[PDB]
Amino acid sequence: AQNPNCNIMIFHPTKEEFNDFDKYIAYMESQGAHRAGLAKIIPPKEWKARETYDNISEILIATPLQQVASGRAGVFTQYHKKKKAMTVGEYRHLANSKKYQTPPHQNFEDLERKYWKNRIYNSPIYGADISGSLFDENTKQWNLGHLGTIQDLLEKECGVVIEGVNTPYLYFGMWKTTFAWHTEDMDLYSINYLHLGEPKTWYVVPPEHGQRLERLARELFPGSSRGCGAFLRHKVALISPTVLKENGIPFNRITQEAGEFMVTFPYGYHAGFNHGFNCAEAINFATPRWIDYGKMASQCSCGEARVTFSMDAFVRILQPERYDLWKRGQD
Ligand SMILES: O=C(O)CNC(=O)C(=O)O
Ligand SMILES: [Mg+2]
Ligand code: NI
Ligand SMILES: [Zn+2]
Repeated sequence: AQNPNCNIMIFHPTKEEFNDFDKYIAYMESQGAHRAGLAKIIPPKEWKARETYDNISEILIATPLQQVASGRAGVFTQYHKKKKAMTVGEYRHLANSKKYQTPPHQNFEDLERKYWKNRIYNSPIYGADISGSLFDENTKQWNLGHLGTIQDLLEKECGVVIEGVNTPYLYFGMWKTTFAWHTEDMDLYSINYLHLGEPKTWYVVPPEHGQRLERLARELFPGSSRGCGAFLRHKVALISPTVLKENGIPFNRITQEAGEFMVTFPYGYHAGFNHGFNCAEAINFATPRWIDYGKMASQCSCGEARVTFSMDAFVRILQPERYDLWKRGQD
């Protein structure tokens, strides 16, 4: 069995290997990359996402989210308070202000220590989940707006035609902006490209050990667990690496820098934070290996998780028994 310790693998495809996206994902999995839940892909040196980032300041962040924490430094939840619209140029200036900027630090490790010590005492503003793309239309390789759609994969594998679309999303971050512990909708893959700015640190649990994380989360967030049988779908809970290590939960960490891709694999729980002002683009995707994970994915039916239009068909076809109750949650 390849990669039996479930380490995060880093790949360096040649420009020839960068042509066929599906084939490269299948190659990474042949080497055991999926066992980690997360892989890094460094693009060939000849590749570029677009020519420059000089003209992005007028993008609108319609609903910036202030991420307010509750709990203790290593075990907390966050809620998203909606703020007034602002442009990317206004958000960058905010991120660089004395109130919000990255503090002086020695290296990524020192910054990670400061994040876990002090995150809860601040409420950074995240420009998350903005439909759109920063890939130039002429970028032919690994262009996250030109991938094969999940609906087309389901049709090719299972023979059923369904409604729905699959488009990318932009994330504009600042110091301490945080993504809570989660797997993707319907335990899909994700791919994330860091277009510009400061790094993003990731934590991940191997898919084969995901239920260990869920059992810890039920212990640590006991009221939330009573409220919903899949409350990590709410995407609000954080647990630090120190707490994970104290509780014997297998995990790994890695920092993504500008110009690098990350792939998350089906049922790979992940969480993390931004180092300073940045912009990432991400989208969900599927492969034939996903289908069996989709069929078994947990679902929130309490009503909190509320998700896209296109998830309806995935539930309806892959999880017909759950459909009824899940749809109640969304309606
Ligand atoms: O970048 C972020 O804030 C969160 N991204 C993801 O969870 C992902 O790409 O799957
Ligand atoms: Mg612009
Ligand atoms: Ni994710
Ligand atoms: Zn729920």
